[PDB]
Amino acid sequence: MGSMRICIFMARGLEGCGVTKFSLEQRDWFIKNGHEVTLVYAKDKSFTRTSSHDHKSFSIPVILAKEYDKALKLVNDCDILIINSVPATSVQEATINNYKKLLDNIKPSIRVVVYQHDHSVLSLRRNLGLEETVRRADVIFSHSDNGDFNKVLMKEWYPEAPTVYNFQPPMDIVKVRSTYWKDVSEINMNINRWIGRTTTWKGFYQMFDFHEKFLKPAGKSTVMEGLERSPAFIAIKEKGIPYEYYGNREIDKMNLAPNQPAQILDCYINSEMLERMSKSGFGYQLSKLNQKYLQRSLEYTHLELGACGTIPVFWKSTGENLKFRVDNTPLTSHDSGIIWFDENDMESTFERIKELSSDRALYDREREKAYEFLYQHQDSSFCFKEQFDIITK
Amino acid sequence: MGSMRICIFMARGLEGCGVTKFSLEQRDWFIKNGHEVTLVYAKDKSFTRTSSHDHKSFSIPVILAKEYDKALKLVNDCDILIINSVPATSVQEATINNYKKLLDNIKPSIRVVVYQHDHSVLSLRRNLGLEETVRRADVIFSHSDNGDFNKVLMKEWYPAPTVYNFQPPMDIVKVRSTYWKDVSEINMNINRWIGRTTTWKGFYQMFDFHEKFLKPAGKSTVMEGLERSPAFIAIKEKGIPYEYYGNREIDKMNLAPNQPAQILDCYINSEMLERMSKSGFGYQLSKLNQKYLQRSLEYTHLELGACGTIPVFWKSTGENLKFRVDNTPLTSHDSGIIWFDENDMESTFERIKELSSDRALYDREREKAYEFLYQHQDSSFCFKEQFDIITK
DNA sequence: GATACTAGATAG
DNA sequence: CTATCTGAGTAT
Ligand SMILES: O=c1ccn([C@@H]2O[C@H](COP(=O)(O)OP(=O)(O)O)[C@@H](O)[C@H]2O)c(=O)[nH]1
Ligand SMILES: O=c1ccn([C@@H]2O[C@H](COP(=O)(O)OP(=O)(O)O)[C@@H](O)[C@H]2O)c(=O)[nH]1
Ligand SMILES: [Cl-]
Repeated sequence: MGSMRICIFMARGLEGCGVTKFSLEQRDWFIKNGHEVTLVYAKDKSFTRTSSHDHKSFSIPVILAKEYDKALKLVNDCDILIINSVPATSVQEATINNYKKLLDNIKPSIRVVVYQHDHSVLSLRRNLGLEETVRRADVIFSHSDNGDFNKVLMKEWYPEAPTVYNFQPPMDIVKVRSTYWKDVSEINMNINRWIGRTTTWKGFYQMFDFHEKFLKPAGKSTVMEGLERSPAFIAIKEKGIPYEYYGNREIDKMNLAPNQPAQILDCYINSEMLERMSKSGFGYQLSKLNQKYLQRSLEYTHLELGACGTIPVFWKSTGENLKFRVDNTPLTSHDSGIIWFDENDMESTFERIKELSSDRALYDREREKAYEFLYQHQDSSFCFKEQFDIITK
Repeated sequence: MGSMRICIFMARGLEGCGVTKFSLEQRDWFIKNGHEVTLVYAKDKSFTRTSSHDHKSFSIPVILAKEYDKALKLVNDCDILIINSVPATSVQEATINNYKKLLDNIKPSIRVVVYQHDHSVLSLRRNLGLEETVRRADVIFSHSDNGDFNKVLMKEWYPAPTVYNFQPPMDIVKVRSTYWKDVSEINMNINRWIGRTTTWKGFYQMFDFHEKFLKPAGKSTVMEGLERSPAFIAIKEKGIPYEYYGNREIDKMNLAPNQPAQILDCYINSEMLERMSKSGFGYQLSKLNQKYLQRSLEYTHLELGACGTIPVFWKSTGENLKFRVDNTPLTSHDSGIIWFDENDMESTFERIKELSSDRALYDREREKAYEFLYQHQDSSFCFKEQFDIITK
């Protein structure tokens, strides 16, 4: 096949999280493969993390609620329209109304591709127009065959077509490495860095646990990145938990020294973090996702850890519930390097951390296999090729 | 008596229901009679209806688990400590535990009054540390001499002491002078039911009614209070037609005739009484068993006749509930209330037309409602009755 | 069964 | 925490 013009549409806005990251990585790949790519997003709703990713140079903001004409032209200008998000249940009638409008005036030639990115129904039920989007769509992707998308909504709308293929949010792992990788001689093995967001399932509570019980009592330092301000702290606070908060402006005032509680950081720049991470001894990404929602998809923050040369420390459960991209075997059942964080036998998890904190050689060996495991499981070189073939089939 | 400091303590935390209403009504009566009051409540467990009543401006929350000092400072600062509830069984050790340490460190000079607002044994067991409290109480109330508390549990702990009876008093008078609209704004066709998602709050019976009569006759029905708690899976599974509006969408309530019953979950007490004082009729069929019934009505009951609407109470009930004055079955009076009979549901719909036609006969029946209820459970009569027992 | 009475997950 | 959502469990 030849070259096609792809329009990557984010109708929910640019949230600066997985959906933004995915859109971006998706952009870089079509481009890297000889394809014209525009990236449109609804500016109608504004988001906190609108600067975590570098995109202000090519993203094309539009305001459904007024610039309908502008939007209508953009979307109708391509061979493939990829929809990664839809308006949120908080936008004004105009916005949503005009978005439903766009779905009706797409040249029937164009090939609409919907990517459902959320898992739980609590999330899906916060969308507006998702049905008009799915109906008009020609190809549909989701994270799990057993997720609330394929199982709940999909059968709701269609009491009985169409085929919802599977996908994994790819990342050009090779590139992040050749940009942030470091020499083990430069990695403070004492810095334990967790990244995610103030959402119970990303597993920030457990990080706190693992610090007050093993990390801190060993002279180690813990930095928890990405916890936006939220009432969820109300809980954290008088739940009896010490920590120190830093605005992304106070990042240089963190106490990365011993016998110090959890150093927090509300929001961050992908790149800035990767850098910080690359010189970190152990990154922790502890999403404890429900098994109904897991299949082949690791989150971007899983990919970034192994990507920049730090020992990945993911949630044991998740590794058990995810199947490798090649042989389709469990993740936990591989010599990846991945220190599987054991919520129960934590002590055991801490032992493997100390075993590598002192053996620099072992380290490199563990992170090399980890880099390669993940690279093999969900790198953009494979995942987008697997998807593109589905779309163009 | 004179002037004393009162500390109304809600150990289970603010549940926003009757027990939460009782405390506020109690606080209002004490203050009104000039007694310094402070309303403490254990934050160790949050409940959804924490907005039903306004209290955010005075109530004082406490974390029994991490702020024990603060707690003990609060209960020992008063002459009479009133405990209306205890911690739940779902709480963590540090709570139930510190709650007890409290009970044991309460000055011996403070008079501890305990109000047991529960009925069944289930309920009388879904609480922790009750025994420690009852044992510490200088005074103990309950809703019925023939309940599970006096019979089952009391005899259990004490095979000494006395358990006086009481009623949950409300300022019927204060709620009139604010919501009691003019019979020229009372949309006779509206039928509002109050209570919550539990079989004995007669909600199943409502639906039936809006079906065998209300819906037919072109009327409309709204039932406020139905929370989508697990008890709701019963409504859905029994397949009943209803439309569910929250409080941000109370407006979009299709009020027009020929409609299913309009359900509204956890509502505001001030808003409810409002609409209810502009509504044709107020239903409340608390079909509570008799053993638990003795003289106590529910605030949902006393709030209907209070906002000048036509009170529809579950017949069975009024028959077991004795009148505060002569102690005679309620129902045998000219209460001005419709004794909703699940059996002769039509007869009930009759007295409803009979009174929803003559907009002059309606205004004269609700005037018997208010007075009869005022004489049975008003703050001035009851809290004076309770203050005496407490101070004896 | 009949009948009566009664919370874990997650997004913002 | 507060809000929207979903679909049994308990006891006799
Ligand atoms: O404050 C933040 C939060 C997240 N991210 C990045 O946004 C992506 C989020 O992807 P993932 O799917 O792991 O997170 P989720 O979208 O599920 O929140 C990752 O590249 C993060 O490093 C960021 O740059 N700053
Ligand atoms: O969603 C609700 C439910 C109830 N109530 C009020 O809470 C009290 C409940 O008293 P009652 O004893 O009738 O009910 P229960 O205590 O059994 O919940 C009454 O004043 C109701 O008006 C309220 O404000 N909002
Ligand atoms: Cl994603």
